[PDB]
Amino acid sequence: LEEALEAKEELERTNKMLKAEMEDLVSSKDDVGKNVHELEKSKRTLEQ
Amino acid sequence: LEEALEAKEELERTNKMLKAEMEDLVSSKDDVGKNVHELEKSKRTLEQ
Repeated sequence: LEEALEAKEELERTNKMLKAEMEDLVSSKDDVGKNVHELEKSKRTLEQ
Repeated sequence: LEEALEAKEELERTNKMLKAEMEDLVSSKDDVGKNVHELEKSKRTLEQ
C-alpha cells in the first residue's frame, strides 16, 4: 500500500506537470508577440 | 489497497489523457513551424 501510494504520488506529480505543460502550450497558442524574445533572453542568461 | 490501486489506475487514465492532449497540441503546432513555442518550452524546462 505504501509502495502503491508513493507510485500514485509520483504519477500525480507527473500529471500536474503535464497539466502545467498543456496550460502553458494553450497560453502560447492564444497570442504571439515580442514577449517571446524577452522570456527567451531572461532564461538564456539564466543558463549561466 | 484495492481502493488505492483503483485511484492509481484512474490517475493513469488522466495521465494518458493529458499525454494524448499534449501530443495532439504538438501535432497542431507542427502546422506552423517551431519559432517561439520551442523557446517557451526551453524556458519551462530550464526553470524546472
